[PDB]
Parts: sequence; structure tokens; C-alpha cells
Amino acid sequence: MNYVPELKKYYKDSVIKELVKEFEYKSIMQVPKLEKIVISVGVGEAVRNKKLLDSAVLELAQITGQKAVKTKAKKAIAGFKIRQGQEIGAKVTLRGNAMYEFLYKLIHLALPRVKDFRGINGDAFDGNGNYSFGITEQIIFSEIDYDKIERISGLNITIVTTASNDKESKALLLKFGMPFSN
RNA sequence: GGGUAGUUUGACUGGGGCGGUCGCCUCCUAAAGAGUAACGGAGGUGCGCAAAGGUUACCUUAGAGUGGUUGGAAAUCACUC
Repeated sequence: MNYVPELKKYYKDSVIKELVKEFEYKSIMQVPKLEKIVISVGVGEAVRNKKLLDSAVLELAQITGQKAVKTKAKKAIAGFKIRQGQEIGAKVTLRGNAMYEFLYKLIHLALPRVKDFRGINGDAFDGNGNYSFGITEQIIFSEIDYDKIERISGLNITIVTTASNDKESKALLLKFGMPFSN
């Protein structure tokens, strides 16, 4: 059995058809879809505290399911007293089935558990179908336990879509039921 | 141990002294092969690396704009040029 995420089932069985009708696309897979979700977290203070970076990496692992990579400093800078090549950030890429499952978990479970959650700004679009927005308290995810955290942390989420514009991606996200603050 | 004796105590230098310089490497002067002077104009150097060497395989920056927890002009992430 090719086990399939419920999001993938929902997409393939409805969303393709509604978007074809709604945007008069000539051929079927002119329809937008999702290629990757990038979860990033920038801990510049890790240059003092290694525990911060280790905790962030581990908490990302529990949140998603796959291990993270610690990015390095592209350029040595003094304003943040950064030496080139130091460990500064940590990111995870989600694709395919894991991507769909994580987005389902997020939209239905973790966005609800945010303090004063009143939707998400439906305008954080880079003009090319890529939607990036932040979450300040990772504790919204029930996966991580409260006691073991060493410092409350946030993280940025970027959703990359095959769409050529923002309208297409916003329509796809709305069909997915993404709680945009509107 | 200058009581006594034998000697040394550089050169370049718009006179000599004083100052500065003395080997090697890069550019200009150098007039489109090479070479070419001045106390002409700007710099470096008396090392470093057990990989920062050898080879195989795979990747591509910086900048500007744009969307983003602290994050600000600028950190990390994504896209366009």
C-alpha cells in the first residue's frame, strides 16, 4: 500500500478540479501545487550559547520528524560580531508526503494553539507565490514538552508553490483552509 | 691592561655632512615584441598550510529588490532581476 496523506487525497480529488474551473486553465497540471516547505530559525546568539543552537535543532527535530541542518555565516560582520563560517541558523526542508502531513498538522492543530491567534496576514506574499510568515512561540506545537525548553523561541515558515503569482497561491491556500486573517 | 703597538671605521648622494637607501616580488613611468634610468610615483616581503597538498565526484557566489520571531540599513530562510 502506498499510504497517502489525507491532504494529498483532498488535493488530488477536489482542489485540482475547483482550481481548473476557477482559473479556466487549459491543461490539468497547469494547476498549482506545493514543492517545498522551509522551516528556518536564526539564532545569532548561538555564537555565545551553544545550548541555544542545540536546543533549537532538537526542537525542530521533534516538531517535524526529520533532522535539521545548521547553516553558517555567509559573511563575517561586526555589528552582530559575526565571524564567517560560524553556526548561526538552523533549517529543515519538507517535501512530498512529509510536507503534506506537516502542513496538515500545522493548519489544524498548531495555529489553533497560538496566543491571540486571529488568523495570518493574507499579504505576506513575495509576489511569486511563496508565502513566508512567522511563529513566535514553538510551544504551540503539542509535540514538544514544556519542561525541557531552555528558552522560548520562534521560527519562520516559507511555503513554495508552483504558482506564477500571489492570486493562485492564495486561492490554493484558501481551498486548503489556511486561516488567513481576513 | 690606550701604559704601549699594529690597524679598521662602506658606498650611493644634483659638493660633502645630516637624513634616507642597499636583497627579492607586483604595477606605473616604459613611447602597443623583449629590454630601458632618476634620492620618479604606489605597495609587499625574510612566511603560512599534515591540508590551505594529491585525486575522484558533486555544487556556485556578491549586490539590488521582495516576503519574514526578536531582526534594526545589514545575520539566517525563500523568490525575481
